[PDB]
Amino acid sequence: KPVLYYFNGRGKMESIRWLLAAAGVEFEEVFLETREQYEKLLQSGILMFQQVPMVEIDGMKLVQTRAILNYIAGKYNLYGKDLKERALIDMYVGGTDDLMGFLLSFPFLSAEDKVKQCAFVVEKATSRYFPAYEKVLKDHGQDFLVGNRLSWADIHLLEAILMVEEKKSDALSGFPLLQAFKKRISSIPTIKKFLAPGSKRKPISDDKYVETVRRVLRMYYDVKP
Amino acid sequence: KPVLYYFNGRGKMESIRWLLAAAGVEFEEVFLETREQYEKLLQSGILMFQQVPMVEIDGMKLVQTRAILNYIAGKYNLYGKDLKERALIDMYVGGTDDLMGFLLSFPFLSAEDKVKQCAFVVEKATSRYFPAYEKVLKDHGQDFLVGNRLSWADIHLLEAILMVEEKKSDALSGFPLLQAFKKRISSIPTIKKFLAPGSKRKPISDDKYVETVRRVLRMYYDVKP
Ligand SMILES: N[C@@H](CCC(=O)N[C@@H](CSc1ccc([N+](=O)[O-])cc1[N+](=O)[O-])C(=O)NCC(=O)O)C(=O)O
Ligand SMILES: N[C@@H](CCC(=O)N[C@@H](CSc1ccc([N+](=O)[O-])cc1[N+](=O)[O-])C(=O)NCC(=O)O)C(=O)O
Repeated sequence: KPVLYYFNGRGKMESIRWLLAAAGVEFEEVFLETREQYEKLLQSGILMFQQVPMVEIDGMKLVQTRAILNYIAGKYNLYGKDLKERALIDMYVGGTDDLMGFLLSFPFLSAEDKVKQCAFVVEKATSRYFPAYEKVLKDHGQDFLVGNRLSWADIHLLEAILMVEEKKSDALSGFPLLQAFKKRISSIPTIKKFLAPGSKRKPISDDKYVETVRRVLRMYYDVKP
Repeated sequence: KPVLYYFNGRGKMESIRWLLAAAGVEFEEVFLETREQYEKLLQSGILMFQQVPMVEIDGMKLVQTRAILNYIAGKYNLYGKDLKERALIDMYVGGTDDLMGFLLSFPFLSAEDKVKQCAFVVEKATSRYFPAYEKVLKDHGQDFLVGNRLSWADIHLLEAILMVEEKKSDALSGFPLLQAFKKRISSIPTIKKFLAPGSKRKPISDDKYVETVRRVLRMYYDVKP
C-alpha cells in the first residue's frame, strides 16, 4: 500500500490523492507536523531533494509531484494507449497543472493579495483554460478528453474545475460541454466515492495548514501573489 | 520536420532543442520578433493555451514544455524501458527542471536581483541538486543515471550543469562523479555536435532577448527572485 508523505492539507499532494482514489487504490498518509519530524526525514535521506510530496510506492521513494502522478497514471491505465494519446494527456494536464498552480499559494497570501489572486485565477479560467477544454470536447464530441475513455487528464481537469468553482460558483457558466463533463466524471463510482463525505479528499487549505508548513519548513513566511 | 515556435533565445525551449539534438533530430525554428506575430498566432489558434513554447511534430500542435519533452523522450527511446525507469527519469528531471527553472527568469531580473538569484541557484546546486545526483551515480557506479544507457535524465542534467557553471565555473568542485559525468555525456556524438560551434544551441539570453519577449507579449517587467 502506497504511503503519501505531505502535510495535512491539499497542496501539491491533493492531485495525487485524486488520481489514486480515481484508480480505486487504497493508500496511507503520513503528515508532517513538526520541524523535528521533518529533519528526522532529511537525516534518513528518503527525500531525494529534501522536499515533499514524497510517495513510497512499489519499492520506490518517489519525489517530484509530476513523476509521482506520471507513474500512477501509467500503472493504472489512465495514461492513454500510445505515445500520441499520452502527449495529448500531458498537454492537457500541463494546462490544469498551471491553473491549479495559481491556487497553490493562495492560503499563504494576505487577504489583500488573496482578493487579487482570486480575480486572476477565475479570469485565467474563463478566458484561457475553460475555452480550451470546452473546445477539445466540442471538436471531439466524445465523453472524455482523450481516447474516448477515462484518463488522468479527465481527473486533473475535474479537480481544477471544482477548485475554480470553490472560488466562483458560476465560473462554468457559458461552457455547456464542460458542465456535462463535470456530471459524467463526477459520477464515476470511485470519483463519486472520493467526493462523498468521509473520503480522504482534503478541504481548502487554511491558516492552521499554513502555520504548520511554516514551522516545519521555516519558509514561505512571505509568499507573494 | 518538427518546428519549434519560440523566441530567438533559450527560455523554456532550450531544453527541447537539447533533447531533439541529442536524439539526432533536425528541426526548424520560428522566432517571435513582434507583438504582431503573436497576435496573429493567437488568431490561428495553434496555441491551445495561447502560450509558447509550441512544437509542431507528427501532426500535433503541442504546447506545454514537459508534454513536448515527454513525447520526444518517448519517441526516441530516451525514456527508459518500463514504468519504474520512467519514474526515476521523471524524478531526476523534476530536480533539474526546478534547478534550471530558477535561472529561467535570470535575464529579466534587475542588476541587483541577479546577484541574489545567482547565489541562490549556486546554493541549490551545491547543497541540494548536485549532491543528489552525485549520490545516484555513486550508488550504482554506472556511467548513466538510469538503465545504464543514455536517457533524457542524463541530457537534462548535463544542460543544468553547464547553466550553473556559466554562473560559477567551480560549482562542480566536490562532485567528481558528476565531473566525470560531464565529460562522458558531452563526448556523445550528437551532443558533442550540439555543443560544437555553429549548432542551433542558444547563448546566454541578453538584454536584447528580454526586450523582445517583453514586446511580443507585453508581460514580465517586474520579475522577482
Ligand atoms: N517540483 C517539486 C517541488 C516540491 C516543493 O516545492 N515542495 C515544498 C513543499 S510544497 C509547497 C510549499 C510552499 C507552497 N506555497 O504556496 O508557498 C505550496 C506548496 N504546495 O505544495 O502547494 C517543500 O518541500 N519545500 C521545502 C524546501 O524547498 O526546502 C514537486 O513538484 O514536487
Ligand atoms: N506551463 C507552460 C508555461 C508557458 C509560459 O509561461 N509561456 C510564456 C512564455 S515563456 C517565458 C515567459 C516569461 C519568463 N520570465 O522569466 O519572465 C520565462 C519564460 N521561459 O520560457 O523561461 C508565455 O507564452 N506567456 C504569455 C502568456 O502567459 O500569456 C509551459 O511550461 O510551457
